[PDB]
Amino acid sequence: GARNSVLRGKKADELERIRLRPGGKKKYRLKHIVWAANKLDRFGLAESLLESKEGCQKILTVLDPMVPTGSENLKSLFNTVCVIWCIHAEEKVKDTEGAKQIVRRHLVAETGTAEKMPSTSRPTAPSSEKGGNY
Ligand SMILES: CCCC(=O)OC[C@H](COP(=O)(O)O[C@@H]1[C@H](O)[C@H](O)[C@@H](OP(=O)(O)O)[C@H](OP(=O)(O)O)[C@H]1O)OC(=O)CCC
Repeated sequence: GARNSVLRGKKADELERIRLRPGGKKKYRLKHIVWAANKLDRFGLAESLLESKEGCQKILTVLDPMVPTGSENLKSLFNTVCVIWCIHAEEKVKDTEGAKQIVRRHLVAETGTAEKMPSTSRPTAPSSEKGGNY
């Protein structure tokens, strides 16, 4: 675009506040948007799809399964697309991880009300398995 750019004023704050990592010091910036939008065009996806939250949902759905079966060059874009959606859905996130959760919870909710119910689970092991911070 061009008219007052794409990013807003009040929104630019929260956007510039979000950090790429939970324990890092890097914050999202136009630089990351260019690297992301540039990937879509090349891959085959459009760029305007990053403007509408609805379009972003069609992207995360494809990159979703690409995470557990793809390279880092892809997972990187998947992390950004998750944040772009949180910006248009008025969703607030502290870091990139938080955005990945909120978005996911919103997708599984739509892809879990037709015929994709969860299966039986298993109890924890007797051995020592207590290691993890909040
Ligand atoms: C010329 C090659 C360099 C290049 O292209 O640069 C890649 C660009 C910016 O550079 P970077 O800060 O090194 O990249 C990110 C940080 O190291 C972050 O700490 C790491 O952790 P997490 O966020 O995953 O926890 C990210 O991992 P993946 O998401 O890739 O696994 C990594 O991408 O990545 C972006 O941020 C773009 C938007 C996602």
